[PDB]
Amino acid sequence: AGPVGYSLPLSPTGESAMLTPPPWHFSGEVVMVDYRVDPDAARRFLPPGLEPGADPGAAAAVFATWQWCSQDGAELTDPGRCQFGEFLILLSCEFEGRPMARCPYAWVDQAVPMMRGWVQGMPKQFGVIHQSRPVTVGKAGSRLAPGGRFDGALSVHGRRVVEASVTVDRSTDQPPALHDVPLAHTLVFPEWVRPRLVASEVSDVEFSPIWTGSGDLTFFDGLGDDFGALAPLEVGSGHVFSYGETLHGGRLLSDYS
Amino acid sequence: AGPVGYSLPLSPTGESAMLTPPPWHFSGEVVMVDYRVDPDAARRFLPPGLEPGADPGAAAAVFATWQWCSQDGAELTDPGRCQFGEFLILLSCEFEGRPMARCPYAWVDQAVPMMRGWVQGMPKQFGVIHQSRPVTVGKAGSRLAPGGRFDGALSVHGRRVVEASVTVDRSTDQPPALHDVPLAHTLVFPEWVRPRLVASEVSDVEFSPIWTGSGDLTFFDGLGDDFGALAPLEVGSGHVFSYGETLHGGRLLSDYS
Amino acid sequence: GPVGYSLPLSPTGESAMLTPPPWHFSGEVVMVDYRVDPDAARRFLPPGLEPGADPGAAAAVFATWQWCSQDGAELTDPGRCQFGEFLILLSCEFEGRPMARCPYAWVDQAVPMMRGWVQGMPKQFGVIHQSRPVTVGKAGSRLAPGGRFDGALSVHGRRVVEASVTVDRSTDQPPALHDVPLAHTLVFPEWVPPRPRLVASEVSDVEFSPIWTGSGDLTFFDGLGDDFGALAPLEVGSGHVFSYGETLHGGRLLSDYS
Amino acid sequence: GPVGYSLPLSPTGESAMLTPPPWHFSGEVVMVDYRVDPDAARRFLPPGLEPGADPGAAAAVFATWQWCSQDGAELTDPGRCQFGEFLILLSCEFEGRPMARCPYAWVDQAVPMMRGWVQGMPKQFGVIHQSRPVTVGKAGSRLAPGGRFDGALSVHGRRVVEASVTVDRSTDQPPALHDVPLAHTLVFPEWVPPRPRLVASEVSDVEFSPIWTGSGDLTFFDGLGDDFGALAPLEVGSGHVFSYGETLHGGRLLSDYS
Repeated sequence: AGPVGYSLPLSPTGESAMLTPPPWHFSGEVVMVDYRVDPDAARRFLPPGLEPGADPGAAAAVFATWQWCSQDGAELTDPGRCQFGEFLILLSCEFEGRPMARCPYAWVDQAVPMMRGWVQGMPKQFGVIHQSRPVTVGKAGSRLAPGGRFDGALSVHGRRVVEASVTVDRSTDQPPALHDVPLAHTLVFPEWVRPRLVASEVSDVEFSPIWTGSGDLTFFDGLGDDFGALAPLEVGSGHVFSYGETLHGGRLLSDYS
Repeated sequence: AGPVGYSLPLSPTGESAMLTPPPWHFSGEVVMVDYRVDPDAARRFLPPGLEPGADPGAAAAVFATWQWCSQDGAELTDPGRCQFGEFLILLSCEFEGRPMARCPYAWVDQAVPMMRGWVQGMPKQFGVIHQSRPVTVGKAGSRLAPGGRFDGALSVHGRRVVEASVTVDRSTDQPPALHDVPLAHTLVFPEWVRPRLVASEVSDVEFSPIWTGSGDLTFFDGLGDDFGALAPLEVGSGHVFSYGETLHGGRLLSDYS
Repeated sequence: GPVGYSLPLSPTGESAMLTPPPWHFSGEVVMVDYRVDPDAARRFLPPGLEPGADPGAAAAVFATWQWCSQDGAELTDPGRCQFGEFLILLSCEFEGRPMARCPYAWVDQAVPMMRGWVQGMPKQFGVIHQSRPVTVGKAGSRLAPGGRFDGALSVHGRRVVEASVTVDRSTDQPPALHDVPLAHTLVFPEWVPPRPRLVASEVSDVEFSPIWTGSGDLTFFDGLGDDFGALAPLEVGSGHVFSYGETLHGGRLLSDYS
Repeated sequence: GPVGYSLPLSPTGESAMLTPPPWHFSGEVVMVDYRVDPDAARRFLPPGLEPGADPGAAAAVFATWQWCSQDGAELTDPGRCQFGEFLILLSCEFEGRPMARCPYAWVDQAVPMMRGWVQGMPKQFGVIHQSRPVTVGKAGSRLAPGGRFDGALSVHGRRVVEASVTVDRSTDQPPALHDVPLAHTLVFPEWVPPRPRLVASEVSDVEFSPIWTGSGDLTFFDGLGDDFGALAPLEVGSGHVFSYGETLHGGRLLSDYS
């Protein structure tokens, strides 16, 4: 009885909900830089149940642009509804001996993806996110080929947060490690009037060939010392590739009870 | 142990959270139109526990622009962080004989207010929201005085949803009824791996003198038949005024258990 | 005194909003050919521009671009070098030679908008969305038979145009209206109390990818006035999805009406 | 052929992005007076514009505006008639008479931006935020002693200027640089292979509210180049918060350098 829906707003038929129930399909383009983080700083961002990664200092800065849709594909016919840009930080960790990634910070530039992020425990905030695109004709850009350069930038509240650059020098069939492991999130929502460690369950994960080369990464101040603690000590390889996956729901790792 | 925060993202000191804990202060400018809704349609948007209003057909369309801050006032020094625009629909209802308002739909144009809305059970989505401002010098606008006209508009996904207009003809000290009663929301968040009816508890509610006159309201298609069921049968008086309140937290009306 | 290719002037010239040409462009296009009322089209042609050998041929063109100056500097800041665009093209001729007239265009960045007016190209501001091909996963279409691509323009929070293309084959035949000179009217409003010039944009190094062609669909909406509405499609033809590059060098005078 | 006050031309003239003047403006201003290096300021003055009786006087000006044409039509669509602005003013004189030079301005809507260039006003695009007075509740400042008001400009996702004013009294003395003619350089880039004109914006019905004045604070950031940076404050003076109206009619020629 009364109005219903997968999410707010509730409505008599359920059609009004901002979010659709999973599964959701994603197809995107990524510009990523591997980097070295202070392992002791990283540890502070891992909740109970998540241990330091096998390489505790391994981190990544990830820019992506996405199209997404529900099972029926309906969103694809309206490009404004199905596209968004994203930046995230990944930290290496483990759950019961199994490699995973912790995402301590993420930004996107559309509201549906942001809220859907919180549904999963992924800590998405809003930002302005730009990313180079490969070209195949003309001179105004870079090709996916040796010598090709690609850049990403994130600003929040009108100031810069991260800039990244990659100049690729070869193609491989080796997915970057932090982009090829489960993400372990903390599901929690502010009390108005019981956090859980969850993994996002995915299927049909697909990578294009990976273009790899030099990486560059600059973090800026503004977001606070907690975020700055994760700035790079050293910057590693950059990677440019296409990525797809289907996201089904959450798997409980720990109730803490 | 591990990272903490009022909300995501969690961080070692808690400083990174997107949201600050309540209370939050609001100061805004409102352009509102009273209207008559199909009472039977309205009833479908009321969850168990909420009965039809004493005047079941009374509704309102409300445009507002706001500044807000936490108790320490910190957000006020960065206008980009403390301002947002909003449009909402209000329906008249009652909880145990006491008049309240149900907000079945709301839109805002900033991410913090949107998420904070879901914390309260208020069904905020994202939109583009415009609203006339009174002027006191020159000719390019209307004064808060007899004959003054004020307009509001909401577009979502690049198409119009609502347009409203008010031409004021007198000032009163009578707050519009639907803007002077508690809001009863449904607190619910999508399951990833138990709705509650709550009232938002407010204090220090303050209205300027109310400028009242003719109202006009146009709803457009696009958002679905559920939303369209709430379009006006007849349009009543418009009101232009300033409003302040302090929002403290939620009060449980019903657990349904 | 201060100098610059454009405003703002500054002591070294570095502050100018616009850089001098040439400028390079690399874009992704979703285009639909259509039939326009020939009488309506004629009314948008200024003196010197005559009706096309096919007076009713028109096109609706969505594109996303990267651009840069000769030194390539803008490319390192994606926010500075990218923009989206929608434009209408009408078939015409000047002194016996086929050209295209752009009576309306919209973009979503200020530099391209002003640079348009420098050329006589009538760019206004809008919100412009366009599907992108995907190569992995399920959330999109491949550039392959059956792939669908959509475009939308809204202005002042209202729909103006929606277009869609479902491609069915690849060709090496660039769409006619996208492979002729554009003839613009270079004119600026008089601020201190005329003198329009008909000018063509001079381009080099024009390049097309293979052209994916199929069915086209186009819908115009009301709101922008009866003048724009007069160019609404009577019938909709083929759609095309392709990549495009050119270098834009400056203008050449077609007529100054002297 | 098609006509219009500005592009796009159309059969009836209705499609033009800009309407002819006069245009009315009603705005809310947060302004900070400051001291600029006089040598730096001189380098931004074109021929005919000479240093101010006080060469070092400058101002940083945040404003939010509504505007409309003579018929008032734009007022009914708030999205069409509103914009935000930040500008720098420098003190100067022309033929012995005090004026202001605006070497840099930013706005957040396309119509005002293009209309600026029509006048020779060097408007670019930016993100501009400004505090608003409140009259109820606790989330803001009143226009009263102790009230604080802030402004910020970011361009390409980087800070450019932050300003703040804490007012302590009301006066009937309009800020000097906001109460003189603006002398602009009307010039457009040559597209077909000069001829700048020094022009003043002709205004009438200038009106100020009472002026709330107090302490001023101003911070410039790097990023826009050494040319803009040269106008950074050496010292910051008084701040002012007030409402402003004017009607802008057209341009008058100061010099065409012939």
